[PDB]
Amino acid sequence: MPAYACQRPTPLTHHNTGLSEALEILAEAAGFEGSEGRLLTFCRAASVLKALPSPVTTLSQLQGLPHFGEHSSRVVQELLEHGVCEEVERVRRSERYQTMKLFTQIFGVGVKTADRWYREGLRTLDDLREQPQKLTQQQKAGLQHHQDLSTPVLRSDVDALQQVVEEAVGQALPGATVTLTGGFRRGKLQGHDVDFLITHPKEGQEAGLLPRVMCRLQDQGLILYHQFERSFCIFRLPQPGSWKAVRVDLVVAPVSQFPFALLGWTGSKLFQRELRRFSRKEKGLWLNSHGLFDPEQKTFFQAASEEDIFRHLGLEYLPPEQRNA
DNA sequence: CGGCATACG
DNA sequence: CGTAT
DNA sequence: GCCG
Ligand SMILES: [Mn+2]
Ligand SMILES: [Mn+2]
Ligand SMILES: [Mn+2]
Ligand SMILES: [Mn+2]
Ligand SMILES: [Mn+2]
Ligand SMILES: [Mn+2]
Ligand SMILES: [Mn+2]
Ligand code: NA
Repeated sequence: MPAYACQRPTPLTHHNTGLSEALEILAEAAGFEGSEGRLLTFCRAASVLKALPSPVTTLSQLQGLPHFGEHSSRVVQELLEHGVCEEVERVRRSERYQTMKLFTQIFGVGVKTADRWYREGLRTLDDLREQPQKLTQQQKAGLQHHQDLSTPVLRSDVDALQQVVEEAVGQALPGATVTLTGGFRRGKLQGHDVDFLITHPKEGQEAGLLPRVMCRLQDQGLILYHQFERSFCIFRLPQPGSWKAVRVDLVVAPVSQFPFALLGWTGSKLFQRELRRFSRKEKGLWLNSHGLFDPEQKTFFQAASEEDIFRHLGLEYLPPEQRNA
């Protein structure tokens, strides 16, 4: 079992769902308390279990697995023996965890804002609605649309959105292309939002594209909210006899950077963090969604494909469906 | 012990 | 500060 | 919280 998640296939569905979900509760709770290191360890331990070929049934099966020490092993031990982990259940039931989860799941509210509101005594969405003068426009939109945005987006919804985005992109710049990324590209059947990557085969023609796309979407009446190369929108998605608000992310990259942007925006989040960590710490190369930089030669790697990037890093290629770390 | 990914709006 | 994978 |  390799130590980095980018060194191992991780499928979307696996054989240790309950164990990984418990560890991810502790990771989330660590994040609400600002402990990014503990969050990462719990996330990595969770992902190791997702990568195993069969269920963990006995504690000895953890011996030698990376990222399982005293704490994560005890969590698993309790789940194996009693079906529940007291720490995990204590977190689940806590007022702090529930409220931080509720607040941070609002579009426009991060851990720092949620925590401040929590310390001020606020607990519910109606508590936030009562004093809208304290809210940003982004948070007002997140709060107004919160119910719709908590409803899973279905792959059937995605095809519809892709069609309307392509229509606007085709008018903004003939020849430009739209690629579905994010969790749906990794094979998820449901998601919290839809992620699209836009480019054009002639380097430089994509310059200025996103404002032109946004203006055309807004003119078709499809944009309930938007704030460049990244656009975090709320779309109006037609529904049977009505519609619902859906979060959509639109990203533009020049074709030279497209493989890096595709790789980054396809995720998972943990997979990309681990991949960038591996790149820097094991290979001495600096990776982001624009490129891969050798700081010794002071040069950027040219990539024509995700396969190129994996090869550059000395990693076996992983299709998106196996990047579900 | 230090590090923990790395961007853009 | 928020957002993204 | 865990690794190197
Ligand atoms: Mn502990
Ligand atoms: Mn016991
Ligand atoms: Mn997404
Ligand atoms: Mn997104
Ligand atoms: Mn850029
Ligand atoms: Mn330390
Ligand atoms: Mn996400
Ligand atoms: Na949020």
